[PDB]
Amino acid sequence: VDPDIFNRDPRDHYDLLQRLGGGTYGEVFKARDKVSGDLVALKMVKMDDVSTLQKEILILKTCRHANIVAYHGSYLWLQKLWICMEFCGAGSLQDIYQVTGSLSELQISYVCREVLQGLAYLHSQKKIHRDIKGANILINDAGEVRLADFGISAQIGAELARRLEFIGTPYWMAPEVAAVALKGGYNELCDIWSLGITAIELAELQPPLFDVHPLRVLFLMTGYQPPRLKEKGKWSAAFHNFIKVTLTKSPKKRPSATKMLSHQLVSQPGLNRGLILDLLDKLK
Amino acid sequence: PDIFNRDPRDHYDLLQRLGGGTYGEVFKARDKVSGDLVALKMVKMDVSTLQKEILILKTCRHANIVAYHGSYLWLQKLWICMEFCGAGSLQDIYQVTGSLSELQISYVCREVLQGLAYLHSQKKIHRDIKGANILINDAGEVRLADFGISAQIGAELARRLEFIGTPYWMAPEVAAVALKGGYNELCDIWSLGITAIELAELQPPLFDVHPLRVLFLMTKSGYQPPRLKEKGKWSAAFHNFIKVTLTKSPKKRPSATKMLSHQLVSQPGLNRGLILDLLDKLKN
Ligand SMILES: CC[C@@H](N)c1cc(OC)cc2c1CN(c1cccc(-c3nncn3C(C)C)n1)C2=O
Ligand SMILES: CC[C@@H](N)c1cc(OC)cc2c1CN(c1cccc(-c3nncn3C(C)C)n1)C2=O
Repeated sequence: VDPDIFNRDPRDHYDLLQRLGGGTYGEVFKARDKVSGDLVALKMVKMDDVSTLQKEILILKTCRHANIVAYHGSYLWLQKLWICMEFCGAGSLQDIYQVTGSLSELQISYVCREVLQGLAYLHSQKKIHRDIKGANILINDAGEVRLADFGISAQIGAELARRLEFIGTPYWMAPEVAAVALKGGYNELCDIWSLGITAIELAELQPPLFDVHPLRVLFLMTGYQPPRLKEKGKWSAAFHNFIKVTLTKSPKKRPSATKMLSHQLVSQPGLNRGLILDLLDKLK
Repeated sequence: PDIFNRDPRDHYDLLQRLGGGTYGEVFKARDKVSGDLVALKMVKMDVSTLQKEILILKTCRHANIVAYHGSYLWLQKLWICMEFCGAGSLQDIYQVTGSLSELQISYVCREVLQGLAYLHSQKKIHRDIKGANILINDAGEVRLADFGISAQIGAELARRLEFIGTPYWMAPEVAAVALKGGYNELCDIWSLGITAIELAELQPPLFDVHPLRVLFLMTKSGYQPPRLKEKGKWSAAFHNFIKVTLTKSPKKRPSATKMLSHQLVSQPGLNRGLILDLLDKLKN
């Protein structure tokens, strides 16, 4: 729900062209603007506590950065909410590497730079993505990089707000319990770790431990040694160092997104959309 | 699975509404066959929370934890049958008798620590230690009650855990909060320290301060753990007990078993006779 919501059928302004797939929740459709012919992405969510959707919309609406999917408005019609966003012609990095195979170090370097620019902006607004992965990093026809799917971020923000509201009397509560109730058990630096895992996923086609049961992975991480790239000789010492510092086990010692932007791997002068246009030609 | 699908009034006569807990209403009831009194908690009946609460009570076999006799499901009402505690809660008692003596508080703290050491040995956390949740029977015995908060937290943790998806990109601190929350069983030791102050002063510290502000006060780096108001009224052993149970850093906070060897609660003259004395004052 939103004060700027369009209380109208989205088919008044758009032609639905094809179903693309789901996100954390909702189904995304490729649509075409009836007036300009411009393509958009429409995420349809069936409708309940509307708190998560209100937060998702607020997150998208208050973002004005090139590395974050552009938000064009939402429609409420027949108990379906449609969130209209920027369309990304090549899909996610996962749609691409599943066909093309491993990305080169330069292509990964450019993607990490673009994601870090988007993360530095999000963290500057006190926002946390919490779901950084290849499937949530979209590529348009121009080789440009966009962060998408704030569903997890919205669920966490709504859950935190719902928790403070029903926490009751805190007079017997221990300080560590009061701290988790107000700020959760972590901060925005979790996004820097997820980006390092994503760099390994782009290089190896899977995140570390993918073949291990999700619950067993949670227990292993909770003596845990941060993952490393498999083939040392395939990558430069700069890429190995990038993985090392992004995957700093202690968040306190983990560098911020702005600090990571001056790391040699992502501050190289030859990084641009042309590296991704090369990958898209390989997909063709 | 062992819930009795029948009306509890077949076996019990409802005598009086006593009051509510975290959820539900507690009634004083009489066994039709033996004339023995029981406590029946009625809850209007997602059943995840009630399932965990019954499981917590059913798997406890310790004298300092209120006895569980079974549950009834009838006419969309769940009745949890438990041991009746003739004197009620310590809050019901101190609201009539006034402040408890140091020896009476020492015995209550010993009994609660024995119950906590047992709960923590089964990987359980009370999370709601306070005077209202410490019950006293006619024999002056001490029983921990109301696992409603513990059940809500356990159900919430299992619900978010089942609907979190792939954790392969999650930072270790995010995986830790997903598996064990942002704190451990040592939160119960802090709550016991606050409860000891509540028994001594009739209110927990900061009782008159807004609940949300109290949360902020504790999160601050300069937060000082509470102390007893009248220093000259209590022994240095009671002051030290408050000092170590209210250790700000949960890492430095002693366990329940370690606290059981503290001078205050290891005194040889601590027995139910101290509460029987308190109950004779109540009889007047
Ligand atoms: C799952 C379909 C995906 N494989 C795919 C394939 C594709 O092929 C041409 C194009 C697109 C997408 C996604 N997408 C988009 C755009 C804007 C927002 C969102 C978004 N907002 N919330 C969740 N999402 C996405 C991340 C689920 N998505 C596209 O433009
Ligand atoms: C609110 C009534 C209280 N003032 C009171 C007054 C009283 O007067 C003689 C007797 C009793 C109680 C409580 N109670 C009992 C017993 C067993 C379990 C539970 C229980 N299980 N889950 C939550 N509870 C309670 C703690 C909320 N309660 C008694 O036997």
